[PDB]
Amino acid sequence: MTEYKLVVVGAVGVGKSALTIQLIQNHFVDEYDPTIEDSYRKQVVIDGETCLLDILDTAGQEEYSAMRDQYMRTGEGFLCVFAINNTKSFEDIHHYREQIKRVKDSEDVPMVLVGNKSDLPSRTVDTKQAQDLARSYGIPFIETSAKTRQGVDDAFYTLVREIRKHKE
Ligand SMILES: O=C1CC[C@@H](c2cc3ccccc3[nH]2)N1
Repeated sequence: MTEYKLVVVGAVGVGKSALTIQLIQNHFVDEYDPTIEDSYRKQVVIDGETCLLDILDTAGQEEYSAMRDQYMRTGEGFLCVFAINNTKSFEDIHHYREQIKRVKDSEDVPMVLVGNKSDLPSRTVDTKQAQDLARSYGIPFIETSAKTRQGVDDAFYTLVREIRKHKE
């Protein structure tokens, strides 16, 4: 059983932790909790092969900018979870791209783009904008949801799929 280091960062109010809880114990929390650092290790069967997802739900804030590089180096899988309502989180991906590139020492790395709370009527971030930017970075886009659960399981599957192509 191979373990995969997954670092989850982004903006605040996106519902990063909510997504993980939906996969870990299949539970949805309406109330928001200030997650500083949470370790979620669940064995998931990706494309027939069971892998151990070592997901680290951390806070991508300025107060953790000096510690971010610590886990980003060992991190293999990166879930770029942004919000469709909060267009600012969509622009925050630029800063992350620059940092991750510096921490990984590589421009081409295995990463996935996922938009949470896609079931919200307030869609500020347009699908074309997200899709276009996804191609620029070279990462796939998946519309996720913690309340409605829209292919959340497959979102994690595809993450490993991209990572596998970086090896084999
Ligand atoms: O001994 C430690 C301190 C950091 C923590 C950790 C790093 C990390 C990176 C990617 C994914 C999960 C991760 N968990 N383990």
